[PDB]
Amino acid sequence: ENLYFQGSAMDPPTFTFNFNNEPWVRGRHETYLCFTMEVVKHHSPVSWKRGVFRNQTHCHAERCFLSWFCDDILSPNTNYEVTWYTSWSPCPECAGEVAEFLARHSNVNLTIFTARLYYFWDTDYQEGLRSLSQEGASVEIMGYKDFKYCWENFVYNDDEPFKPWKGLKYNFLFLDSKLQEILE
DNA sequence: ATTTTCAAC
Ligand SMILES: C[As](C)(=O)[O-]
Ligand SMILES: [Zn+2]
Repeated sequence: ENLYFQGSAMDPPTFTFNFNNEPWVRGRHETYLCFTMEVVKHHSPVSWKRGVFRNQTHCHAERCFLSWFCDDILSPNTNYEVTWYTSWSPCPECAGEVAEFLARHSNVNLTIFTARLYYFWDTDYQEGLRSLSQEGASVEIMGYKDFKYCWENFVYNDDEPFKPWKGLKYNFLFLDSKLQEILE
């Protein structure tokens, strides 16, 4: 049915390590893009896809998604509601590529939730996030409900509830403030 | 378990 999953789900320790939202965490070299997609076609039942992309034919996760979407998914006369949950926000090359992809495809609507802001203090990365926002993508910080959603849908949770870590809300508030300063 | 965000010299 609509249970189609692209890629592999994370084990719990991989999720907890990668989606930790301390603004300056060390040793998180991977980029995880979880996604859900609503496929809306006028005379068909609405269908759903979800999955997980990582880095690397070499490719950052955001580009891996776009390349898979264009090559395997994107159809005529179909609307797409896409939500991303990324562990790191995009680099400027990825941000520019996603922005240009969205300009090319009016039928695709993208919402980006991000656990952390990658190089938020660098103006080239700020510009990248700004251009993403200006081309119609809503960029947001992952909060409690978003981490809980990912735990439920992209993790081998083994029916255990999401356990939020200490500092999750404080970190969210710091990051959301920095994001609003960037998008101003 | 008052079932892990917040409880802040
Ligand atoms: C967060 As990246 C370095 O895959 O654009
Ligand atoms: Zn990139």
